Amino acid sequence: DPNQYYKIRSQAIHQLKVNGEDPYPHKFHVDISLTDFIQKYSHLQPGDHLTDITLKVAGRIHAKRASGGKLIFYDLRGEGVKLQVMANSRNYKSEEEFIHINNKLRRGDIIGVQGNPGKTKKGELSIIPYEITLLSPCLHMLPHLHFGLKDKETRYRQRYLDLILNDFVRQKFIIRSKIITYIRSFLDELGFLEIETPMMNIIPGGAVAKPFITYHNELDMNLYMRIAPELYHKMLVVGGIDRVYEIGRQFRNEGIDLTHNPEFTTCEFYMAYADYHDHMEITEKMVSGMVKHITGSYKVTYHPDGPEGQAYDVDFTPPFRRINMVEELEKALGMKLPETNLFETEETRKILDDICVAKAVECPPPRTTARLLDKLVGEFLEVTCINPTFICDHPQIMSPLAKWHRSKEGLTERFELFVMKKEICNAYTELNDPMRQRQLFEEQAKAKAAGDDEAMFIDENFCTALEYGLPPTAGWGMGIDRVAMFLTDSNNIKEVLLFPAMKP
Amino acid sequence: VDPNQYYKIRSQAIHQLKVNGEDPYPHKFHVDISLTDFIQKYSHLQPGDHLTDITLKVAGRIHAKRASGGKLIFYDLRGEGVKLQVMANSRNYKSEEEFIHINNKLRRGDIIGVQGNPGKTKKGELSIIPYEITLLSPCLHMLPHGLKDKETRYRQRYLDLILNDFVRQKFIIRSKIITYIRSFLDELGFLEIETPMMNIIPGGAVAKPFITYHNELDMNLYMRIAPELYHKMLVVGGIDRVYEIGRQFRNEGIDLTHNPEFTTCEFYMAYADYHDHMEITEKMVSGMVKHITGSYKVTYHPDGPEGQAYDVDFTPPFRRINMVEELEKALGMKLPETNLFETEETRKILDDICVAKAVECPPPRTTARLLDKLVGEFLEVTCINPTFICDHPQIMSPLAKWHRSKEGLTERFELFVMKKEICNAYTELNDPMRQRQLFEEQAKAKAAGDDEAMFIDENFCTALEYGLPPTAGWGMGIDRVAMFLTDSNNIKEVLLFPAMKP
Ligand SMILES: NCCCC[C@H](N)C(=O)NS(=O)(=O)OC[C@H]1O[C@@H](n2cnc3c(N)ncnc32)[C@H](O)[C@@H]1O
Ligand SMILES: NCCCC[C@H](N)C(=O)NS(=O)(=O)OC[C@H]1O[C@@H](n2cnc3c(N)ncnc32)[C@H](O)[C@@H]1O
Repeated sequence: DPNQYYKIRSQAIHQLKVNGEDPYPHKFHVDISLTDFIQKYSHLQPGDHLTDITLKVAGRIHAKRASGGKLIFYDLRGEGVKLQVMANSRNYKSEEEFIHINNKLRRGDIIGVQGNPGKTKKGELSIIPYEITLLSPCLHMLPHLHFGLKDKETRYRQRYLDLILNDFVRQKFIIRSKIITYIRSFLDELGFLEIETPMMNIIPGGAVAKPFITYHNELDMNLYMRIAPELYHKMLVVGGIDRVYEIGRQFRNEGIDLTHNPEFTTCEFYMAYADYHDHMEITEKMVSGMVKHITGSYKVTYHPDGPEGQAYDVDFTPPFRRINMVEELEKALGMKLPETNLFETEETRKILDDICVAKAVECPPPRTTARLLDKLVGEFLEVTCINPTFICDHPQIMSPLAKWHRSKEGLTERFELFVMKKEICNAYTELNDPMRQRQLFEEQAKAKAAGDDEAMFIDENFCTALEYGLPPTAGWGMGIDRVAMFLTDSNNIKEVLLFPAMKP
Repeated sequence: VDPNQYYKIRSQAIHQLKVNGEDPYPHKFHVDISLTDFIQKYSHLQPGDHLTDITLKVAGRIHAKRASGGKLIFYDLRGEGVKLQVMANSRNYKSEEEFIHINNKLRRGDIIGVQGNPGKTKKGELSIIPYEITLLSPCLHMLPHGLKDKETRYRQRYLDLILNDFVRQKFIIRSKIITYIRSFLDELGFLEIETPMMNIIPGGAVAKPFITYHNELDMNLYMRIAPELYHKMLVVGGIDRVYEIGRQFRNEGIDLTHNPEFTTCEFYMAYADYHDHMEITEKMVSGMVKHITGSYKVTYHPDGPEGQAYDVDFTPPFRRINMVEELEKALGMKLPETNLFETEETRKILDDICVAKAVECPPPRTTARLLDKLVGEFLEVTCINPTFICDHPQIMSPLAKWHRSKEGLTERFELFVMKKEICNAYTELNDPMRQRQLFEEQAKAKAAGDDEAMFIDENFCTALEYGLPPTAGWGMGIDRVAMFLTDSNNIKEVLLFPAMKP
């Protein structure tokens, strides 16, 4: 049936073209939006019909229900709003044209309506047409009215169908766009300069991740899509721009799940003369201010198991709870780990390997200390973070760009913010010692030769830039898509991306 | 001393500080007041003043170090695009012994923190008289004594930003351009959106794409050449006004107006045509210039600082010209009628004209590419003032709607400012059957050698079959705007890290 509808209607539209009835006209002058139309005329009473007033509106027909031969009702929708078109024969331009236009219209068509405001006897605000014009015909059958567009696959591969039929979808992407606008306002007020840095790199850096590779024909050159803008931003602080930020796309050649898309949006900012303690206060102020400004409360209802699951109230009232990674993991495991100045030994790596096997937490090769630690932290600590929680003082061996902790040997001045069991922020006091930064780069290169696809390349250009003097600096990064996730009560990142990445 | 030996000497000294526990890279320095706020708060003092009442802490980079006998040193402290003098006096320092110790280790380029009192030299220089100077980050290299070489400026942009304050102003202007556009469109009800930068099939422009591969999904992907197709699908979805400031990627050569990655603004407006967008462009571009510059006039130096200067007036209305007629005027010849611009005889006529007028066109010598070369040689070079070039032939606009009076042409315009293309906009083609036919012609051109021809996007065609309302779209090169608002003839001047040959 849907296949035959498409052929029949495609035939009808083609006949209109050759009949000189252009079904795709160039311009239709809209006098008033549907939203402004309702707020301007909702006050009317049943039976009213303002003959004095004539406006032109436009939208998509969601339903067409005829009653007699001289009267048809059209469900006109647009802007997330609805308006009824009460097409009467005696009010139309002519009786012959009234029969002609109604024979041509179908559900799904884009039409323009010129007429008078009115209200039906049943109490529906309506537009009484003098002339209806077909603007763009719909050649397909749209999902039936009883049950419409629930399958996840079609909603994500035809997002325009999702937006036409489900008005909860358009509200999520308004929220997501309100989140980003809030960030810019927050940082612009603080004197940060919004900058743009290359997304194609001779050598990628700024995170531990597998990159996408590409090739430039003219330069006969292999390039990588950026995994993070971190290194370029620190070069800007060397250049004397003490506060920079950038909201931009990152690309990571990794697997898709409920919180990972191969391309995603982050905000990174860098502030001269601040440390990671300063960024804990800024993070609290920004996240809490943003949740309250978007939702309307400092509390967010969160459904980990879908609508028919448990509901958890997440409180974003500062200050957020802080836990030290290694110290709290000793508590969660119920055993003492080697002291932090021993984390580079092989005896320590096999201790953490044994713990992973004993507690069944699982780790694909290479089974590095840093990777085993990350798996243990995810299993025992990150799952307990429902409320916004800072996990602090990461070991140096998992933080190649973070400055060493000023009191705790083996650790760094780093924190991550976790909300509703997922990582939201990553920030630390920046390592500005160029000699120590080279040593950590050369260790990353050995890890890569030892199997880690995510280990960092040696970036000698960046090390040279640090030799010109980077002031004491603290940086910060946040996954915007994950923020939109917990602010729209979405457990699937595909819900907050307009066109998520999909298998063919 | 040699720069290489300077680097070795200073690296050794710094390393000696590290192993002796002297911490040349301290973790945190509490700054009490910014240099800018220090100057406005204390510019009012009089020559000779020295306030014992006030003790603040500032920080910055040493740009100069001139001794005045041994008990007095002057430091030129810079930061935030501003300057402040540090009058290091021996009798005012923490101790005479520490005064000699800190000044002997400090060099030009170092990041330092200064705790002291505000003051003013007898000559009238606002100064801070330090009680204690702290080294925050040493500079291990010799900085240029200026820095005018273009290759070094573009490969070490941090050196450019430290030494040249006209560079820092250009990038402040660029961010003011982007912030202005967002304010302009947000006020008009546009929703800022994000659309995929990795595509199964690239589209929305005529360009050669970058190719990549996703391992887990075992899939070849392309970096986007434009977001146009995704935006129109959102208009089908009922979001009547969308826009996006984002990066585009084009596998082509670098020149004075082309970078392989660049930033554009694209917006799409339901129920508007390209006539509506010409007025929006006038309002936005003129308003943007005046809010940034302060007037509607911008000085333009096509031949560098030592060349002629032209005052470019951005007061609306902008001049409008029709592409084909003005190209016929420049050529001194009549072209075939516009309804013949897709025939092979017309391509052969344009081919002959290109050789006769010595305008080169690398293969394939298609009508669209020969026309593009002719427009670049004869029309686009004469556009100094903001100029609309309108009504492009359909064969150069596979996504633009046909012109309602002139068959063979489209409802399209481009904005040219100071010899550069700035905007591209047209009434969107929303006939799905006609859009498919033009996709099939582009596909044959690709099989005929054009790597820049468009792929057939059946997903987009399917979306057009659900009904795209009459719509007009618009695209602006952000980097190209920053070029003519900073009087830059080289796009590398308005990119923080431009693409360079290795
Ligand atoms: N200078 C301090 C660190 C600054 C940020 C640092 N350069 C960085 O890249 N940190 S990150 O953990 O690798 O990414 C930052 C956030 O992006 C989010 N994100 C990360 N990977 C993905 C993926 N694959 N998909 C979607 N969202 C993601 C996530 O919430 C991170 O907290
Ligand atoms: N729907 C109407 C058309 C919308 C815009 C369309 N998607 C498009 O891509 N137009 S474009 O001509 O191909 O690019 C838009 C602008 O980007 C600028 N630009 C284009 N290519 C480059 C390159 N290589 N480098 C730097 N800047 C560039 C240039 O000013 C263009 O006017």
